[PDB]
Amino acid sequence: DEQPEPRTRRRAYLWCKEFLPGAWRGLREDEFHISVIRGGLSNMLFQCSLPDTTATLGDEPRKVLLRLYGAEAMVLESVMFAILAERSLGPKLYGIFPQGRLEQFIPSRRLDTEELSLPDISAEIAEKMATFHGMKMPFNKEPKWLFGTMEKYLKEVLRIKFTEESRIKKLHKLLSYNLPLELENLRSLLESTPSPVVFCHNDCQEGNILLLEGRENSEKQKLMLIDFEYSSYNYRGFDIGNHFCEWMYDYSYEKYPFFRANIRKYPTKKQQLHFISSYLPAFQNDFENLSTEEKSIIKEEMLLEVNRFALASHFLWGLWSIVQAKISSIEFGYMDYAQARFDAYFHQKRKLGV
Amino acid sequence: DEQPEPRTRRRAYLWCKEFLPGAWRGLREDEFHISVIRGGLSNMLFQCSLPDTTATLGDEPRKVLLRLYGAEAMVLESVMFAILAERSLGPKLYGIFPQGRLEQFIPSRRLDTEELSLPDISAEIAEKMATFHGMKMPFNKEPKWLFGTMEKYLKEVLRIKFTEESRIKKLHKLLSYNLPLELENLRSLLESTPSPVVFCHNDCQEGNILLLEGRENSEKQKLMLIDFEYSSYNYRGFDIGNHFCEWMYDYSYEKYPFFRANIRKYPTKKQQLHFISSYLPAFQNDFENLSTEEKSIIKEEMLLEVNRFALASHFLWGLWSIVQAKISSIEFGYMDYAQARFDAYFHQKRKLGV
Ligand SMILES: CN(C)c1cc[n+](Cc2ccc(CCc3ccccc3)cc2)cc1
Ligand SMILES: CN(C)c1cc[n+](Cc2ccc(CCc3ccccc3)cc2)cc1
Repeated sequence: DEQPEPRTRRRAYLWCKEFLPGAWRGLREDEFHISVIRGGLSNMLFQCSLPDTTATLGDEPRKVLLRLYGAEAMVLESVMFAILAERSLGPKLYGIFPQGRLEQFIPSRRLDTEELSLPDISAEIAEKMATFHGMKMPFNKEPKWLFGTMEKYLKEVLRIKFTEESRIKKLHKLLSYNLPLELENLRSLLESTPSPVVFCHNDCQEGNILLLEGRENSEKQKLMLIDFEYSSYNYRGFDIGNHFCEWMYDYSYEKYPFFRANIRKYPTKKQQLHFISSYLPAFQNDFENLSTEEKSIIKEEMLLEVNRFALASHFLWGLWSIVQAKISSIEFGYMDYAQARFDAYFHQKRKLGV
Repeated sequence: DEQPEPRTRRRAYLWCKEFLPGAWRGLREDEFHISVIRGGLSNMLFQCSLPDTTATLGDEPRKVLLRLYGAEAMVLESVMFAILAERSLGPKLYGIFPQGRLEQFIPSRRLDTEELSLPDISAEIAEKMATFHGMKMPFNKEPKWLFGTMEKYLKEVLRIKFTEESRIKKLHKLLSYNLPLELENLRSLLESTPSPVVFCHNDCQEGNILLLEGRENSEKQKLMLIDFEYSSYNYRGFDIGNHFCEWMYDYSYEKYPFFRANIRKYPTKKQQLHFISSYLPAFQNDFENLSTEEKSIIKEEMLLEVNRFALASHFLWGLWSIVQAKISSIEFGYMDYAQARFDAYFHQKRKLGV
């Protein structure tokens, strides 16, 4: 039950006392409870609560989450969060300030990688993503995010000068593929792959899906998608393809390189069909009322769409991870992860016949 | 029908084409229509529209408002605007970017000063303000805004060194009252005046109230309150008192000092009672079900509350206007307006016996 630094405790007390109504407003510092949920250098998370012996005066929360950012993007992220809260699609927003946010506390745990393949879990994720994709949001709707970001990362990657031997070697191998040309071949494939532009999460992995406390044995409505900070208008195929890729990566491994990758855990076509069978009628209202024939065509075209876009998940996050090897202050086997994504990229490309 | 600068036209075209869906996305520059609604140095407003010969593809707007800011506050204002849009309490928000916003276009005109006293108009304003005051918003709830802002302004005002003769003279007269002491006497009065802390508009004047096109002959729901940028948690008495003060000031006068002030146009007690009779049951659900006796007590206490807080509208905006005389690039008789507010302050104080 980790306690924050006295400085952080006092700042948290003041934020809660000033931004939250009812019993919070008259709270004494020596009555304030706070514990560290997640440490680190950025997005530190704390649980803040009233004393058990303090009654609420109205409908103020008894417990809240404090997010500290640490050490235009701010405007967009804050507006998006506020909008998703209003629409009941994310945690409520209780307070916003230069240093962080006070959010609704949602009793829950995160999903584990293996849970992504449970049929009921996968069905709900599909429904939740289809819902998220229907959001109208006040952001640029031109789908420049995917290749814009890949181009940016590629430029950064080409110019990295490592000083450490193993990183120099792994980088040389990764750049030996001719990434500018390969990126262009990917662009060509994806340009011939129709995929609607929708508000995408862009990071639908197990670590960003809450299993809601007390709902674990309920068939539906037991999940919440969170951590929208990378969301943007983007190709629908990317969001689904990226999710499918996440079946293969477990980030909870406690030893170096602090992840495991398993190509054999990518969803089978049967599993993908189960997922898209839940996605489609959640995204397109009267989908169920189409002929078995037209449903099957729509499903077949979507399978090809999402599996082609899955290549962009590998390519983008592969480049991303090389960049983190250069710039990150967090411990993780970034170069080995990069190699794993590019290995998966070529394996997938082969299976596609592309 | 004023046209913007070619540079502004092109930027507006690009914002509309990228942030708005359907027919907007394929629009050609030579088809784009834009006209200036309001010029100036900051918050320039433009109307943007599709050609009459272009059909919409879905439910995209045919016409929008572009606001350009010109030359933490940004985060808070943008979040507030997004939240009020979600709740149907302001215009929809279609796009947000560093330079401005794309908003819903609301066919309307602003109210004139004399229209504030029409019984049906005043009743609706009361209902709209009571609604606004029920908003829960993710902002600091400590009511430091009123005297915080007055202290800030007073400090600035004391140190102004004008070079122009008439401004030097008018300032000396305004500071002759001993404003630090008078501010403290006001604080003392208001500390003894209970007033709930609510989300306040802080600027409920005729220029910020839309009369909705086609609703002009409807008894109810013909107005919208807009221009929330000065909104904050604050004493309810201030928002209502400030509105009452606005009955006296007409900002449409075309000759120097570009406003008229008339002490005799302040609402009578009968008129104030009509306003609060609409406010209370809009703010407190089952108010109508209280005894005539308890309703009358609540009305009497509110009359005293709002009329005491009206003194703070005079004092705050009086100081504000002195500051604008020093710093503003807009033409207006700021020193004469300041004198008018302080004249009203003392007149009101006398009538209160305070
Ligand atoms: C920026 N963005 C939306 C993404 C970046 C990377 N990825 C893939 C990914 C996800 C998680 C990780 C693990 C991060 C981590 C680092 C240190 C300890 C534990 C986890 C690595 C790569 C998906 C989306
Ligand atoms: C910052 N704030 C919420 C306020 C500031 C001033 N006032 C009173 C007020 C309102 C309008 C004006 C007129 C502004 C104006 C300036 C030049 C041309 C036309 C109007 C002056 C004073 C109310 C609220």
